[PDB]
Amino acid sequence: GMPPPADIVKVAIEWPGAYPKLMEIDQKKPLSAIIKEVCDGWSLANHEYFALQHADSSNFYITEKNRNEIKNGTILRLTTSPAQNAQQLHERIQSSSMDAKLEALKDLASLSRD
Repeated sequence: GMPPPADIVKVAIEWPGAYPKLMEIDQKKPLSAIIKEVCDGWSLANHEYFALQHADSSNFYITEKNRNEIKNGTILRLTTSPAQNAQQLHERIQSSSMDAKLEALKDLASLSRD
């Protein structure tokens, strides 16, 4: 026999200064992985900042619910998410050094000089 056809849908995505990106939205895949596959097509950094948007009608941002409004041949748009803004209370400055040693430590030794 043969299984039922997949619910995967082809889309065209808008972005400023570029031609529309053709790609396929798999309804089984996470939107975070799909958005990473959008922004990498234009070499755009920090995919966590981004969301998909409907360009043809509604202007609904894509979500785990709103992904079901997408059909084959939907005109979408890439945009930074309304969730991206947050209070600038702290920063992970620990990337500069994990542990500042008092002296440079080593254990290298040899029988004789080179």
